[PDB]
Parts: sequence; structure tokens; C-alpha cells
Amino acid sequence: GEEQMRLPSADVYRFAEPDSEENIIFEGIPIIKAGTVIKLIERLTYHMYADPNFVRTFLTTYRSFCKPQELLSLIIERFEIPEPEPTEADRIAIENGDQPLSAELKRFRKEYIQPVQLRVLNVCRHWVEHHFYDFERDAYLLQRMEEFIGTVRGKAMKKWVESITKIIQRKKIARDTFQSSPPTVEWHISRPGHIETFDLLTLHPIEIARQLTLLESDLYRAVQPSELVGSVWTKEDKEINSPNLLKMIRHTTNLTLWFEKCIVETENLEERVAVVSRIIEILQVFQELNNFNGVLEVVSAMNSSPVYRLDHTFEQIPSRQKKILEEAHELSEDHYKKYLAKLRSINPPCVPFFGIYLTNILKTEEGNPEVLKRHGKELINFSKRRKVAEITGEIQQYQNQPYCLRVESDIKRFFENLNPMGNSMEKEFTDYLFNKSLEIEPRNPKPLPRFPKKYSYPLKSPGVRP
Ligand SMILES: COc1cc2nc(C)nc(N[C@H](C)c3cc(N)cc(C(F)(F)F)c3)c2cc1OC
Repeated sequence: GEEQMRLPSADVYRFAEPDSEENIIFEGIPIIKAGTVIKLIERLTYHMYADPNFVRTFLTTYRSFCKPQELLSLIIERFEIPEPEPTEADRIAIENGDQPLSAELKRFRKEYIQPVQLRVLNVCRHWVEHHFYDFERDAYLLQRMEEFIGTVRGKAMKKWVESITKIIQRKKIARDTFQSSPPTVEWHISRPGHIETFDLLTLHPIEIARQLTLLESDLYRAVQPSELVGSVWTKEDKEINSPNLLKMIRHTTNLTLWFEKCIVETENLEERVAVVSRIIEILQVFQELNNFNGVLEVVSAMNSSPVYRLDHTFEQIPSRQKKILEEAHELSEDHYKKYLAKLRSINPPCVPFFGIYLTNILKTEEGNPEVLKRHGKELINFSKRRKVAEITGEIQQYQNQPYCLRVESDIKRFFENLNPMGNSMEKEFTDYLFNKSLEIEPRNPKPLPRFPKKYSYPLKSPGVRP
């Protein structure tokens, strides 16, 4: 009918075929459940209406079903719409040197070409504003984009190309505050500048939790939603696709294993009790600062196979410290029911627990198919990508929460350069920590031997009250 005859032909344009059950599925503006790459590009730049929500989700998750170079090629192809031939009367008019009426041509330009071309430029604008890392990783992709927007010609196009260029240059320049003063940097045995003496018991427990909270807050903020889509941090290409996310995981692994190392490598029972007691105090300050990432790193260390079995150590831990640690584990029970209720009720700033998002994203990635088949044709399951994008939205909700705490470069460097494993691998190092646990506290039939002290300085804690 008239409705399809107005649109371009399939032999000159791929984004004008009619919708059908074997190319697009849906769950006002309709929500797309699934579709082919072409139908998703068509709807990403639809002529009848703007769709900010779909544009957001598409540019966060597209890399799981389409490469950046391919997406750029597709939207340029969509922008290049062929105009219809003049009507028979208008071709007689043109062949006679007269101006044609061109009534349908003028309408097709106003109601289809101009809106689609403006929607393609909106996609380019959101792409460089919220996902510039695609262009930093691929310099060939940036020069292709700049050649395209640079050759665009038009009245309304003029303002759009200028704003896209303004963003690109501002992002290029980006590659090259608090109402209150921060509290006083606390010191215990180690004096400022004496980096050689820095360790768990020599540094102040308040300042350890403060500097780790600043470090973990900075790491949490650097992660981009795209680093988590398609489980790309578990794939072969992860150092370039998930650089910030891997630093967050590696820090959590290094710190959790460092706490375990500090515990099992302290063979004297009474000294080991003071180490555990100090790590619990460090967790108390993480609770004060609403750093749930830090609280659940300590819980992870206390629940590990080498530390959880040290019954003689936790027997000497006061009941108050025991209750603090027990309630911290309760944060994780019932699929983090208590943690989530706490996170929603607290006042900012905070560092949310990051592992729950990776867990829930991997469950969605494994529990939903990549495609949906209909009439023998495979369609990209876009709702799968939308569910993952909603979880990464929860992550962004807390990435604008800086802390009024003074940075101490020597202490920051100590926690950044943590290397408990040394030249050993994780499986081999955890085997060592468990075998060490059995040495310091043997299994029931075997007796409990005594070991010599290793710390020359005093073991008493200065506390957590500043
Ligand atoms: C069914 O499994 C578990 C149940 C748990 N229930 C509770 C209440 N706390 C736990 N863990 C906390 C973090 C903790 C660890 C250690 N090492 C010492 C103490 C304490 F009490 F001595 F201080 C507390 C649990 C860990 C479990 O599995 C690993």
C-alpha cells in the first residue's frame, strides 16, 4: 500500500523493509524484546519519534552483538537515504527547463530524511559524550567519525555537527570541592615518610580504612557499564575492554589475600589474635564510612578456608568484636537482603559492594540466550542486554559520591602495591595459606604447639575513636 510505496526500495536501501515476526519482536513507545542488527539500527534512528531510553541501552550494550567499526558503518549507511524519482508530470517539467512541483519529494525529505538524519547525529552525539573510550581505543574509528560529521551539509545539521565536535575536543582535552575540611591524618607506630616500617599493625587502623576507602571509591567510579556487558572481563579480550573492572577485582583479591596472609603467617596465637582484632577494627571504620566493599572484603577473608577454621584465635576475640563480624556476614545472607536494605537507607557518600553486580550480571548472561529464533531466523535478544544495562545503572547511581578525607600518598602507594602472592599463582598461594593454617593450629587429635613471637613493637591497638 501507499505506506510502503513512499519508503525506499530494498534494492537501494536496507533500513526500509516492513516489520515482521521474523525480524522484530516487542514486549506510547513500544519496548523492543528482540530484532536483527538492521531492525535495531532502524529503531535506534526511527523517524516517527525519539527514543532516549533505547539509545542509552543500545550504546551501553551494542558491543555484545556488534563491533564499533561495524556500528559506525551501519549508521552512516542509514544516514544515506536515496530520494525518489520525480513524478511523470515533474520529469516533463524538468526536461522543459521548468521548476518541478516535487510535492512527494519535499514531503519525504521533511517527514523521513530530515528526522532520520537528525536521529543518526543524536546517536553520534551520545556515542562520543558517554562512550568516548571506543574512540580512544580505536584512533581509526575517530578519524572515520570526524570525516563523516565533517562532510555533513545542512541548515539544522550545522548546529548538531558543532556540538558533536565540541564534545570530541573536550574529551581529547580531558585526557591531558568539599564544604568541610577533612579530619586529621591519624598515625600509630609508623611515623610519616618511614614507608619501610609500614604494615598492618604499625599504621593506624582508622587511617588504613580511610585510605583503602579512598582507593576503592576511586576504583568503583572508574568502571564503565560496557566493561560488564557480555561477560567481556571473563573473555580473552579483557585487558582493553575491562581495564578498570579488572583493577577493582585484582585489588579485592590482593587485599583479601593480604589479610589472610597477615593472619596465618603470624604463628604466635596471642599475636595472631591481635592481627584479627585489628582487621575487625578496620571493618568497624569501613562501617562508619559506609564502605560496604571494604566490609565484605574483611568478611571474605574471615570466611576463607585458612582463617574460618582458626577456633583458638576467634575464642580470644571479645564478644563485641565477634557480634560486629557476625552481623557483617548477615549482610550477605538471603541474597544480600540486609546489605541492600542498608545501602538504600544510608546517607552518602558510600562505596557499594561491587561483587554482587558481577554475580547478578553473570547469572543474567548465563540464564538468558544470546538470540531468539522465529521462523528459522535468529534475532538478537535485546531484552537480555536491557536487563544487564539496568544492573549497571544501579552501579552508576553511586559513582558521584566523593569522600571528605585527605589523601596520604605514602599509605595510598602501600595499598596500591600490595602483592601477597609474590611470584605464586592464586590457587598455589591459597593452598599455602591453608597448609599454613594447619601448621599453626593442627586438626583436633593433634595437640596445639607454641610458636615464637615475630613482632618487636607493641601489639595494643590505639582504637577506632579519632
Ligand atoms: C554457614 O556458614 C557460615 C555461617 C556464618 N555465620 C556467622 C554468624 N558468621 C559467619 N562468618 C563471620 C564473618 C565470622 C567469621 C569468622 N572467622 C569468625 C567470626 C566470629 F564470630 F568468631 F567473630 C565470624 C559465618 C560464616 C559461614 O561460612 C563461612
